[PDB]
Formats: sequence, C-alpha cells, structure tokens
Amino acid sequence: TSQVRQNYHQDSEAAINRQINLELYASYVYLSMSYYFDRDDVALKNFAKYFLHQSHEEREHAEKLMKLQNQRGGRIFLQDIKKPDCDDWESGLNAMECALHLEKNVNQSLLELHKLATFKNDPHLCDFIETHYLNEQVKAIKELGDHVTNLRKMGAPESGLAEYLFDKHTLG
Amino acid sequence: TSQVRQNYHQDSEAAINRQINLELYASYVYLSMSYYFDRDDVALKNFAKYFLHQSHEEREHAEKLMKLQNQRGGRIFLQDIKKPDCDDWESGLNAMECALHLEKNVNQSLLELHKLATFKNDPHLCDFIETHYLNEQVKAIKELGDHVTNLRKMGAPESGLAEYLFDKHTLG
Amino acid sequence: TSQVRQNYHQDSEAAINRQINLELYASYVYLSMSYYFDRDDVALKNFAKYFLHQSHEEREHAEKLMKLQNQRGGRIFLQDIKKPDCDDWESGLNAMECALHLEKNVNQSLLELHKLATFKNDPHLCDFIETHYLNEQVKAIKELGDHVTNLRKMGAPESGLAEYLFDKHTLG
Amino acid sequence: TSQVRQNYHQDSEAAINRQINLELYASYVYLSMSYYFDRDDVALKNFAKYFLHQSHEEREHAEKLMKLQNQRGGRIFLQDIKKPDCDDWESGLNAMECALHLEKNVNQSLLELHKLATFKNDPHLCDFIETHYLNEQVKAIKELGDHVTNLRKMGAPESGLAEYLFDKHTLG
Ligand SMILES: [Fe+3]
Ligand SMILES: [Fe+3]
Ligand SMILES: [Fe+3]
Ligand SMILES: [Fe+3]
Ligand SMILES: [Fe+3]
Ligand SMILES: [Fe+3]
Ligand SMILES: [Fe+3]
Ligand SMILES: [Fe+3]
Ligand SMILES: [Fe+3]
Repeated sequence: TSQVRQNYHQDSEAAINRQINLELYASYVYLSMSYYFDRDDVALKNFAKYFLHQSHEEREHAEKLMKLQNQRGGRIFLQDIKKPDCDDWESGLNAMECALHLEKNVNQSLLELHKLATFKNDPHLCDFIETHYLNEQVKAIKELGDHVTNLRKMGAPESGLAEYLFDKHTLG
Repeated sequence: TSQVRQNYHQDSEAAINRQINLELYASYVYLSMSYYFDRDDVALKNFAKYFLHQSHEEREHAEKLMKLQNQRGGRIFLQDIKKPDCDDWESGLNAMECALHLEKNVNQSLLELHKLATFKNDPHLCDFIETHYLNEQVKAIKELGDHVTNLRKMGAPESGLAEYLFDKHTLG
Repeated sequence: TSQVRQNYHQDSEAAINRQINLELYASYVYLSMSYYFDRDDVALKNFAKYFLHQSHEEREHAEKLMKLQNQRGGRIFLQDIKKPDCDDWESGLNAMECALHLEKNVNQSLLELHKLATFKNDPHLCDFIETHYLNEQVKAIKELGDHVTNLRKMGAPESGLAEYLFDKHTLG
Repeated sequence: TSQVRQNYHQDSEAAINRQINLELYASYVYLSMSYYFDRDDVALKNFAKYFLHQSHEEREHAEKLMKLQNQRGGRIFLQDIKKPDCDDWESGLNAMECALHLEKNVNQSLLELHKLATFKNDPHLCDFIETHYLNEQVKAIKELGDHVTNLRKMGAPESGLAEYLFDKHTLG
C-alpha cells in the first residue's frame, strides 16, 4: 500500500487505468484522421492541422490522468492501443462525424467514471473530472456538431467545393 | 412636481416611457435571434455575434431614454418586456428580414414621438431625437436592406452555401 | 433530438430556461433601481452607477445560461420579462434591502436547479453551477449584507446625510 | 442691409441682441455669487470655484451669440448689464436655488427665441439654438437640481456641516 494513498478506492484505480487507454486510443484515431487529409488525393491541409492538434490535445489528456494516478497512490497499468476502426475516412463531413461519435464515447466513459467516483465517495477525483474533462468534452462535442452542420448545409460530401471552402474559412 | 421640469409635456413623458419599452423589446428580440444562431443545428457564429451586438446597442438606446426622462423631470414607468414573436427564426435571410421589419417599426414609433414633440413645441426633445436616433434608424435600416439584398442574390435561404459564405465575408 | 445532447434531461432543459428568465428579471429590477437614483429628487450618482453595474452583470449571467443551453443540446424558450415590483424604491437603504432579497431569491433558484441536477446525475451542469453562479451569489449576498449594515449603523434612511456619505465613500 | 444677410428677420436680430444681454447678466450673477463664497465669513473654496466656472462659461455663451449675429448679417447692440439681485446669497443651498431659477430663466428666453425662429422660418438659427444652448440648459438645470436636492437631504442650510461636506465631496 502506497504511503500517499487515502480515499482512493481500488475500483477507481482500475477505472483511471481504463480511461488512460481510451484517451490514448482517441489521440490515435485523431492522428489517423489527420494524415488522411495530408493525402495528395484528399488534400485538405487545415482538416489535417485540426485533427493533428486534437491528437496532441488527447495525449495531453492521457498524461494528465497518469499524473493523477500517481498523485493518488494508484499504479499505472498500460494496455495495447487498438488501431482505429478505419484506414480511410471518406470525406471531411464524414471525418467530423466519427470525431463527434468519438468524443461522445469519451464523454460516456468520463460520466460513468464520475459516477463511480460519487459512489466511492471520492470528491477529489470528482472535481478532477469536473474541472479538466467535463466541460472540455462538452465544448469539444459542441464544436464538432457545429462543423458537421456547416458541412451538411454547404453541400458536403457530394460537393467538393463545400469541403474546400470550409477547409479554409473555418479551420484556417 | 419636479424642480427641473420645463416645457416637458405629460404626453411626451408618456411616449418616452413607451419608447423605452420598445427599445428594451428590440434588445430582447436581438438577444433571441443572436442565440438562435449559436445552436448546433444552425452554427452561424457571426450572425450570432452580429445580433448580440444589436441586442447590446438597443439596450443602450433604452438606457439613454431613461437618462433623458430623468433629465427633463419625467418619471420612468417600466412595463413588462414582451416575449419575442418567434422562438425559431428559420434562417439567416429570415432573421435579417425580421430585423429590418423591427428597425422600421422602431423608426415609425420614433418618428411619431417626433411629430408629438413638435406639436408640444418642445425643441430640445426634437433635437434629442434628431441627434441620437433618427439617423441611427436610417442607417440601421439601410444596412439590413443591403444584407437582405445580398442574401437573396446569393441564393438564400435555399442555398446553404450562401448563408455560410455571407457569415464569413460580410459579418466577419 | 439534438446531435450534441448527451445526458441532458428534459427537466434540466426546462429549469435552465426558467433561470434565464429569472436572471433577465433581476437585470431589469437593477435597471429600474439604477435610474431611480438618477432622479433629480434623489440624486445619488454612485448608487446609480452601482446598480447599473449589477444590472449589466446580471445580463451576462443570463447570456451565459443561454450559451449553456445550446452547448448541451437544449433549446432556449424565452419568456415575458415582468416589470420590477417597484417604480419607487424610497431610499438607498430600502433599495439595498430589496437587492439582498432579490439575490437570495436567485440563490434559491440556483440551489434548487442544482439539487435537480444532482437528482438527474448531471455532473457537468453541476460544476457549471458550482463554478459560475454559486460563489458569485455568496459574494453578491455578502456584499449587500455589508452595505445594508453600514447604512443602518449610520442613520439611514432618516439621515439623508448618511446616504450622501455612503454614496461617496463606499461606492466611489 | 448686409451683403451676407439672407433670411434673417429684423425680429430675430433684436431677440439675439437681447439674449446677449441676458447671457452677460447671468455671467455677472455667477460672478457675484462666486466671490461671496470667497468671503472670510462664508469660506467655501469649491462653491466659489464652481460659480466662477459657471460665470466664465456664461460669458462664452454670450460671445458665441455675438459671433452668430455677425455671421447672419445682424448688428450687435449691447445694453447695460444690470447688477445681480443680491449682494448676499445667505448660504450655499440658497445660492444653488437662485441659479436653478436663473438657468430656468435663460431656458425660458431661449425656448421663446426658438419659437420666434420657428415663426420666422429660420432653420439655421433653430439648429444653432438646438445644438449649442438647449441641451446645455437641460444639463445645467439637471446639475443644479441634483445639487439642491443633495444639500436639502443633508441638513442644509441649518447644518453648516452639510455645506462643508458638500463643498469637498461634490465640488472637489
Ligand atoms: Fe479534442
Ligand atoms: Fe479527451
Ligand atoms: Fe433603437
Ligand atoms: Fe440598431
Ligand atoms: Fe450580482
Ligand atoms: Fe445572477
Ligand atoms: Fe467625509
Ligand atoms: Fe451654465
Ligand atoms: Fe447660458
């Protein structure tokens, strides 16, 4: 037992480890999506910067959970990081949509995790989730919903002009 | 009676009080429109900022009349600020059309306030309107006209691409 | 149903919309209170500047709730903004006492909007309330508590001298 | 007849010349009032600085009318500047009440000089009055109204303490 540990239940330790892997997973989805738009037959340079920025942000989230695990006396346990479901992401509107489906599963995971932290009476783990992850997911999800909408209204994906002008008037 | 009152007819005092409610009403409409474009199925961020600017200007027109009422020795008498007509504004073109209708209705009320003040041989009240309101209405009305014309000519509302480009390139 | 809505109960949607009305009503009371100390027969410049600031900060309180509704996928429905209880607030001490009542009123709504968010297991909404409204009302209520206490111990409202000196020294 | 005179009635010529006298008389009252608070047995430094400013701004009010007469082709005819009603204005509150009377007096003349310019269809003279004298008197009369109200609610003139504190805090 760790000398710094206090009020940190074993089940939150495991649920922090699991959230670490999901956050790494998401960073790797975003990496995958980013270099898809770097492709010379997709070629939406700001879609690329976007998802690459998100990718780095998501690994930033994973490192913040690993720091916390150590602050609370928990022990990190890492697992394989599954390859993304896709190798090709089809179009910009399509890519925005999987990102939105992705942040809503990261969100469901945090929400279930905050729920556990409430049952196990850990207010420090609860504020940690609240400050650094909860509004962040709410913002992310609102952002991606805005993008999907403008893309649909412009004419994407059957219009390449739509994804071209969006690629630069919104993500530039 | 007020120690400062002078050539300030009670009809004026009442019409100023009504004008204050009209400006507050307008401000409330513009607030409702502003946040209609904030929402995730609309996502026209500069329409939302345009109208939030108009909401704050109208609120500031109201407060100016309240200063004047107290300036001339009248007494402020606030009414309920009634709920705007629409909760959903359909589109950017349509929001712009309602805004035109509104500033033109505010102008007509503002013009009636002026006919009154002439009838009452109140010259200070006349110059107050001339300086701080009449040209404002003429300018506001002209601007929304321009905006209507351009939106129709770009193919709105049936073009989703028109409102989006109009958002980037006229309101940003 | 909205593409960003996740874990955002119908009940909470309605409660926010209501808190929006309330924050708008409070901005109006303060507006009404503000221009009463501008009267030539009351003449408290700093009391007036005080409530105009409070009024404007209550408007921002409402716009922030309007933003949140759209972030969470909820749907703004506005309401008549009913006129404030008074058109004549008697004295600076009476006016401050009304605000103390008014702010404890809004505290009430928020605490119940929070219990409701506890009931519906919405931690994001909860910390949103925790971070942006709760300590503000605790501060706002303590600020007015101090003001009311000072005016009483000075001789207000019988001493008009008390209110003149408060106006320059605590609000200048 | 003057080479620049155009649409400038004999009647208006005479009315301006009269308003010139009046503005000069008001500068003299204020002058007289000013050096009464300099007395070693009254001793209100800021009351004194107050009326000396008002006196000087009334002189500029007269010189501006002198300028206008020559712009319009009219012909200045000056008059005795009669001595002010008092040589002893009793107290700061009484002095402020006299100014409120005096400024409502000049408001009177201007409003009638304006009706006259309406009667003679002289829009230039009208807007000249609108722009440079009307809102100044509305401001001047509201300023003194506030001052009178504050001194009364403080205890003036019975409390010499009231007038000492007004002198530093509203006029310093
Ligand atoms: Fe992200
Ligand atoms: Fe994340
Ligand atoms: Fe307006
Ligand atoms: Fe406007
Ligand atoms: Fe407040
Ligand atoms: Fe509030
Ligand atoms: Fe003092
Ligand atoms: Fe003056
Ligand atoms: Fe003058």
